[PDB]
Amino acid sequence: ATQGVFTLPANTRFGVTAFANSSGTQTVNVLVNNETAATFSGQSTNNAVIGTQVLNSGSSGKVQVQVSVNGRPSDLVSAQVILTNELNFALVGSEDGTDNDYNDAVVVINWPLG
Amino acid sequence: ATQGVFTLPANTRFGVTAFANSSGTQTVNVLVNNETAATFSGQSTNNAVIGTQVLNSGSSGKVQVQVSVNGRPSDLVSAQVILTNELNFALVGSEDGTDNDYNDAVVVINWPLG
Amino acid sequence: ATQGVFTLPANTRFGVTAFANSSGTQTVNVLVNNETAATFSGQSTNNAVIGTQVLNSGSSGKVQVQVSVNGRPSDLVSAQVILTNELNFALVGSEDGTDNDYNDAVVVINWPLG
Amino acid sequence: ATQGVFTLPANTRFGVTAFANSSGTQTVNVLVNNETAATFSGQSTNNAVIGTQVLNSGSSGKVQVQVSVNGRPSDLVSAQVILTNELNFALVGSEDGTDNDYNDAVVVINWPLG
Ligand SMILES: C/C(O)=C1/C=C(CO[C@@H]2O[C@@H](C)[C@@H](O)[C@@H](O)[C@@H]2O)ON1
Ligand SMILES: C/C(O)=C1/C=C(CO[C@@H]2O[C@@H](C)[C@@H](O)[C@@H](O)[C@@H]2O)ON1
Ligand SMILES: C/C(O)=C1/C=C(CO[C@@H]2O[C@@H](C)[C@@H](O)[C@@H](O)[C@@H]2O)ON1
Ligand SMILES: C[C@@H]1O[C@@H](O)[C@@H](O)[C@H](O)[C@@H]1O
Ligand SMILES: [Ca+2]
Ligand SMILES: [Ca+2]
Ligand SMILES: [Ca+2]
Ligand SMILES: [Ca+2]
Ligand SMILES: [Ca+2]
Ligand SMILES: [Ca+2]
Ligand SMILES: [Ca+2]
Ligand SMILES: [Ca+2]
Repeated sequence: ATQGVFTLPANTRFGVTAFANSSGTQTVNVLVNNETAATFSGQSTNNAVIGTQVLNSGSSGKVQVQVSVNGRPSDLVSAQVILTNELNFALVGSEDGTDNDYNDAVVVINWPLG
Repeated sequence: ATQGVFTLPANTRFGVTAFANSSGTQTVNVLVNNETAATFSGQSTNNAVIGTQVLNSGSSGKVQVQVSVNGRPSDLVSAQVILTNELNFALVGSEDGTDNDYNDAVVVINWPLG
Repeated sequence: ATQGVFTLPANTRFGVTAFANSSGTQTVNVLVNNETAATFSGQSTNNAVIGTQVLNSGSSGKVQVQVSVNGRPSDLVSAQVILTNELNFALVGSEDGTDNDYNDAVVVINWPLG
Repeated sequence: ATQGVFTLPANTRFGVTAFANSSGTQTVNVLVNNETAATFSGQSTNNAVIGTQVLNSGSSGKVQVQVSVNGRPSDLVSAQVILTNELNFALVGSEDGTDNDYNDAVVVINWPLG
């Protein structure tokens, strides 16, 4: 199944934050309407924040997260959770190797803001 | 129901990260086995990452998040999600006012790390 | 925070199914647009399905679950989960007593159907 | 990533319930410790409960859901969500064709019971 693709309400600000947990340098690309809108890159085995940003979901509301390590695409896992019918989290884990901890880059998208 | 309380794997490092979205200054306390282990604070209506820290869940694994504004406790919402039977997120929203957006402080706990 | 309230896409069919795990008879009311659209009732300590039905979310998409036992509303917990950006679960637990297992009536709403 | 595999607490009763939404007859097999413990089959495009049963997670706690149509495995998606640190849902969707609604068989596992 496709992973890392989310439909947000149109024209809505959202936060995107990435953490790293791997020996490999993580490159996280955030697409809005199929065009790159943010890119973060960093290396940590201690959950360091490698980027955070606020983006707008635009007319389509389509947001996609991609993760790669030295050009090799990571396998993704994802889901969306909504609390009290208001607060949204779109969550992504990724695997760059063999251990299947799926934390090598972790990406959190949250909305609404403000 | 009780919210903002999570049983983590014992003795395990986790990330805890807080975001602010309110005119009120947020204070987030993170308790491990009923003792304050981290405190974050700030004021943003644009999702500022007011704190991020790596903690150990300790012998019992009990982690609790509390949020206050002006010394008054915010109302909390929470859940835990697990992806591919291994990647964990404990999620908290909080409300300091009347609009019920529940984003006034948002807290994300993630494990495993490394 | 309010629990058991979900905004579905408008005019969309959804499944609603209730399970019982309590000494007490559970009555589950499913509201669409703030009117009771279905009622289930039964008693089980073995997770019996006490009702299942397909409903339409109607023009507003507002769906609410309420649970009563022994003449008093049960305390509710809830969340919505979306898998692969397609498959939606709106989940409700409820507590009629003191043990806080929150399974006394469990309600699962799923969409889309077909 | 692997989907449809969950680790439950050992020796614990759980509910498993399957719904169908496809022109194809769904076969749902629920494995405990790698051996089939329940099986449900049926065709519906109206979310019929093609089966619901109480199982015990046994010594290993390992539960896996498999879905197929006339022997051909469906593609699975899954996640687990925990409410108020106690109430557990393990969720599975599946796709037997090309439209990616992932509702062709929907399986919900819930615990604790009683
Ligand atoms: C092909 C490629 O890039 C790798 C990198 C690793 C080491 O493994 C990576 O770093 C370790 C310190 C762990 O965080 C592990 O989860 C991660 O996958 O294995 N394969
Ligand atoms: C106690 C205290 O400081 C407040 C501030 C507000 C205004 O409301 C707060 O700020 C607004 C800009 C919104 O983000 C709103 O969701 C938030 O609840 O109400 N109470
Ligand atoms: C292998 C087999 O039997 C099928 C049936 C379909 C048609 O598609 C199936 O039925 C339709 C009515 C929709 O519910 C669709 O989501 C489902 O995938 O595709 N493959
Ligand atoms: C048999 C018992 O019945 C009621 O007391 C429930 O609140 C308990 O959770 C338990 O199911
Ligand atoms: Ca890894
Ligand atoms: Ca890792
Ligand atoms: Ca607010
Ligand atoms: Ca706010
Ligand atoms: Ca109870
Ligand atoms: Ca009970
Ligand atoms: Ca399908
Ligand atoms: Ca279908």
